[PDB]
Amino acid sequence: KLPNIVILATGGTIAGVDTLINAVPEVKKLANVKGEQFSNMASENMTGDVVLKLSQRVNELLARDDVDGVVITHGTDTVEESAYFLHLTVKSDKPVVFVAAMRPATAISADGPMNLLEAVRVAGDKQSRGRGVMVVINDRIGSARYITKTNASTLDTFRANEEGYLGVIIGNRIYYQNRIDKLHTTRSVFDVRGLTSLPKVDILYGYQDDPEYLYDAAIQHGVKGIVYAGMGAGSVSVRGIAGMRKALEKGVVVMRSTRTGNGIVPPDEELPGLVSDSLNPAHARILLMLALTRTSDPKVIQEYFHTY
Amino acid sequence: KLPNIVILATGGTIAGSGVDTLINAVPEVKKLANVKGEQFSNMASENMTGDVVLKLSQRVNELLARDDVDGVVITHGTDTVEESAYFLHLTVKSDKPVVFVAAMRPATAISADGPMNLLEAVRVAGDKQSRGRGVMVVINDRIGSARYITKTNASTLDTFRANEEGYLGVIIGNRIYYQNRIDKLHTTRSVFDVRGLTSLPKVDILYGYQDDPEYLYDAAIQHGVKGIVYAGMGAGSVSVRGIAGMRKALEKGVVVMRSTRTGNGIVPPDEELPGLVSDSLNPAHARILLMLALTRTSDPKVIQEYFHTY
Amino acid sequence: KLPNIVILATGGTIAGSAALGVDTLINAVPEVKKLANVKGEQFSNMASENMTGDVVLKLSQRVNELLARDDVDGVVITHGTDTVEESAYFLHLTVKSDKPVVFVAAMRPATAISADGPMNLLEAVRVAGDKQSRGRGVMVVINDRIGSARYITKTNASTLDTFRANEEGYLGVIIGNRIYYQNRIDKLHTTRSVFDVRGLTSLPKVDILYGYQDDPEYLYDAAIQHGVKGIVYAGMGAGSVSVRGIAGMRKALEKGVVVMRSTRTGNGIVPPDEELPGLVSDSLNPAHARILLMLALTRTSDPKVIQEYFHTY
Amino acid sequence: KLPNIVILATGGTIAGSAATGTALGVDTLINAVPEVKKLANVKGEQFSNMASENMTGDVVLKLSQRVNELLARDDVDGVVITHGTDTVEESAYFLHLTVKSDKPVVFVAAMRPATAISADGPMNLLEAVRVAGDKQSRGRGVMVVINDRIGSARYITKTNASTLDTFRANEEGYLGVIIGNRIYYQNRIDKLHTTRSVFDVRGLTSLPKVDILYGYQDDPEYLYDAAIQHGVKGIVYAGMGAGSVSVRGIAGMRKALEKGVVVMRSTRTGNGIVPPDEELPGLVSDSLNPAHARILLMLALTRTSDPKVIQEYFHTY
Ligand SMILES: N[C@@H](CC(=O)O)C(=O)O
Ligand SMILES: N[C@@H](CC(=O)O)C(=O)O
Ligand SMILES: N[C@@H](CC(=O)O)C(=O)O
Ligand SMILES: N[C@@H](CC(=O)O)C(=O)O
Repeated sequence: KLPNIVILATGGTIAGVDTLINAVPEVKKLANVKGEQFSNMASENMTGDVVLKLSQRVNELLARDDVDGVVITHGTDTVEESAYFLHLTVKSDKPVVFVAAMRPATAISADGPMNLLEAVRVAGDKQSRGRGVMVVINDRIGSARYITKTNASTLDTFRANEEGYLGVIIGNRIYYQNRIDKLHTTRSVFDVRGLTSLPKVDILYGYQDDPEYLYDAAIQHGVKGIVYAGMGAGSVSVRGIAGMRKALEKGVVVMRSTRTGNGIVPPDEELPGLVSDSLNPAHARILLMLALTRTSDPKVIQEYFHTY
Repeated sequence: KLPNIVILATGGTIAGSGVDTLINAVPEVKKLANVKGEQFSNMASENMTGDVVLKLSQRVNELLARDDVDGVVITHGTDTVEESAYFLHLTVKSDKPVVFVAAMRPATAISADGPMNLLEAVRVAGDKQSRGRGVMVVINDRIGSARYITKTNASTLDTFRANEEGYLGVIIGNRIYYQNRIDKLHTTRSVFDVRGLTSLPKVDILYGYQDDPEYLYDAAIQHGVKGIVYAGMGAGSVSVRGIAGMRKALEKGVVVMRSTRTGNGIVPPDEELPGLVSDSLNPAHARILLMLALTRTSDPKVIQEYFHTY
Repeated sequence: KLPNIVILATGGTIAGSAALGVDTLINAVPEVKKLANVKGEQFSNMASENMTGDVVLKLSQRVNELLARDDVDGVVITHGTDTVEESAYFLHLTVKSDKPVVFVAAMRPATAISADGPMNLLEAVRVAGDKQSRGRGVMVVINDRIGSARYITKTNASTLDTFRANEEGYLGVIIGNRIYYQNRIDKLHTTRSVFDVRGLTSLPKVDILYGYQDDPEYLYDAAIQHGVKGIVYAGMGAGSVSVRGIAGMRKALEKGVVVMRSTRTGNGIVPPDEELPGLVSDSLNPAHARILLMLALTRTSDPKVIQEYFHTY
Repeated sequence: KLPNIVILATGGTIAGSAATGTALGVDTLINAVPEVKKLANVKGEQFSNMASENMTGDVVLKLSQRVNELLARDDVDGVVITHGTDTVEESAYFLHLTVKSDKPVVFVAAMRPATAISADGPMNLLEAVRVAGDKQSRGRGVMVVINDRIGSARYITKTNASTLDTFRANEEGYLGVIIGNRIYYQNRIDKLHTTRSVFDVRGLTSLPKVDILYGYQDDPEYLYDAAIQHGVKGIVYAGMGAGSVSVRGIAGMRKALEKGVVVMRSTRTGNGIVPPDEELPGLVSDSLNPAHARILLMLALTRTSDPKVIQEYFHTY
């Protein structure tokens, strides 16, 4: 009866992998679980080269006939970045479910145990296939493309204000609500098998008195892309625009996102750079880095931003 | 009979295709108040700068000192209204209403929001019950505190929200409904005296994200910044590279303030990390309070206390 | 060639003044004529609080007929905000077409300063005429948002941004004259729905009873005595029932009335609980639950079949 | 000196015990969070032990009188009330109107039973005790503390059937939050409550009867008749939109008013303002939801049946 699920641990407040498994032995009634310790770091230290390797490992795991799904334990701070990277790069319809905890395993009313039990339920459910990469936490199933950590510190921090959840887990039952209307996983062009490094992309904030010199510094340190976390709908001050023009003059791809938290940065013929659609800055950086593995053609990169 | 309101125009999409053109388009405002328009500036708010917001604050302070001004409405772009409004929230030494207003659609647009926004803002500014509430941002039938309200969406009419703090009030059916008073210091109780000042200590904002680079901290230090606000991962969590950058800044006397990129909530104290914490201030609000904090002191404990009280 | 869109008007504040015919709404936003070849048809002209099942049934049947024509590519239905979620979910279950069906409404009357209706209607016509809008289920378009009829609800008495689906989000948004589609609903609707209402002229009676401290058994008695076929309970919490409500429900079940337990809370799942009477409404709110229950009772009174509809529609 | 906090237990899922991790007395709640001893000197008192869907006005009245008695004592600094989540908003708003003290009254609840994996009640209870015992918490009105949030009784509502984060005040936010063992107070409510409320229920043992009727397509007039015949003193209408009323509902309302029943138009929508409309029967609920509006109406009817006086209470409380 039971699905074969690998729990691949990377670190996080949620935390070895076998302690997490033995600490929530109820997972063993939902799936035949095998723990693998991939890494053990706080997610604020997760790096692209490690995420690239995580993607390659999960691709290897899901190519096996004896693996039905993977649960990846991770820190909450950057789970949206790791999850979106896998969303673009894992070429399987078998479920990939990131899980995390906002309270440490030792805290009163720690959320990790239930989050993990939910994540294993989701990863093992046959109805979970072909949905894109998911983040499960606090009874919710979020798409990697939409979900984001919206609050510094609360248990219900992961939300997608405009897109909602793919599903919810209540009373030990999964309720699937939406399928994302975007490309991912088995329909994505972002194959990264045997890449070993990724194009450098920095994120610069927009705000009153924002300085041009941060652009100059990024250019000088060899960035290939800049994601702008812009005022409003990717609006730019005279200083930012001077900086973006310098970047473009020097061969950098400029992507205008928003610092607001939500919503669409629309095309604008009268401003430099590309536009991020509804990708926030963290997600935009991940798609831009992957885009630059394939192309430097701004029309092609822009169309990825509208479709992924 | 009527309240005397000054409409001080700074620019923004609310005036997008003069202040008297905005007034003449909403002649209904004249039944709520005796309005006078003044054109302070005309710029998109992405170009608003501290030096200009200083002048704005000084002008509004001057106006509110006058018997013949009951309140001020400030028309502004949406993109950085939260920054301008929080600056005035900290520096305007009057209990008379100061109401920032804006529009997400240009004045020419089908179902443009500016006309009703402006009428609501004039109602709020003239209402006797509006006194002593701190600076306000009025848009889309909502009254937001300058300390909590933020532009949460790039493009929608209902973008201004304070998810955890709610609205001070709402305007429905031509009546104001006051819900909350902010439990923070502001306006007449503020220490932030900016009379005589013409510029402000330099503070930049650096983002937190996977692979964030140390060299941006170096660049900021080299350019003479007095403060760095960090728009951190999670609860102001810092990578190894960020910590290195922050330790370099602290050694050079830069005040480092850890906020969050998430959008909401509390960055709690953590003695094992560098720098101060931003309480519930988002990075744009944190920059504004940190610049004003540095007009009084560089002492980290004093600044941290401002951050827990303003 | 522009899409051919019928604008079917039913009333609402969108046509209110401080009433207006469909051609006036159209002519107040002449931009709609650049997006589509529009034909206005006045179906009704009432406030939506007065919209009734028998009329919604006729609306559905008319829209079904229209969308079977080769010269109609989609329909926009102007309606009051107050019960648009009920009309829209009814059509979502009963219109057997993939062509777009887009309800639109306005929170401010047409005469109001910064009236919302003009942009709402333009957006609605854009949505209805886009080929990418096909096969999505019935939609409610307002305030730059495209809500599924199955999830969207009026969440605020009085604001422009009242239509939200907190847990399910929007199907799409309309920004800068462009449609951004985000989600497809994972539920049955329209061309995959079993709820055929061709030929019908009336629907089984279903009332909604509220749950709250001191809630009285006598409202159950009254509904039962008046011949209701179903009772939707707008329950405390997750369809929780007081001793009085349980007494009332057991009376109803004795008389063959189908009891459906929803929630007054506004959102989320009422889970199965074999210890309590009645069926459970999944994530359907009470207004939506009533619409699905009325239609279910046209086909079955088997509680298991009804329960499965509530988990799949 | 630590504050003296009474934990007054009334039931709820916070005190629930299921078969497995996928009824309880107060001292069991207290003993599962021994950390509470460092925040306060706590004493447990068992007021009731029921599911909150069974809480009744007559018992809520007794609860308020007990809390009033407790807070009059010098040796009581604050009270925490453990309760079911389903009608906590009703009991809390009742006390918010009738507790004549500035000392903290903090309702607390839990969405998962005590036996559940990652049960929320232990931390909810600790946070409620911290809030009740903090000197900064006085004079804030009655509070509901759950999931790191401090909600005013006047605004807070259960918005979701089943999630941990269900308690929200979408338009009014939280009074405060509790993060890292520290309280952050954000707002003071701009409404009358507690020591400034006219609603004294010291002598009473019951309240005027008020029922709630829903608004929806095809809503039936006969439920108005039924209510009137069962002796209601008020009807709260959970109306369509902004308290909009069908022709059937208007006929029902008019019959109610003829019989001296006070009709209060609220909204089913979940949030926002039901504005005055002289063209419609009855009064309007301001931003009070139906459950809150019923509580205020019952208390209003202990003092007056003057619709003007009742309307003004609804704009001020
Ligand atoms: N800093 C932690 C926070 C968490 O997991 O809640 C991490 O991201 O590893
Ligand atoms: N970029 C404009 C946007 C607006 O006002 O909606 C501004 O901030 O001036
Ligand atoms: N009562 C009106 C309100 C609206 O349309 O906004 C209706 O539903 O017809
Ligand atoms: N039905 C329970 C639900 C809860 O406590 O969460 C009660 O309200 O007592």
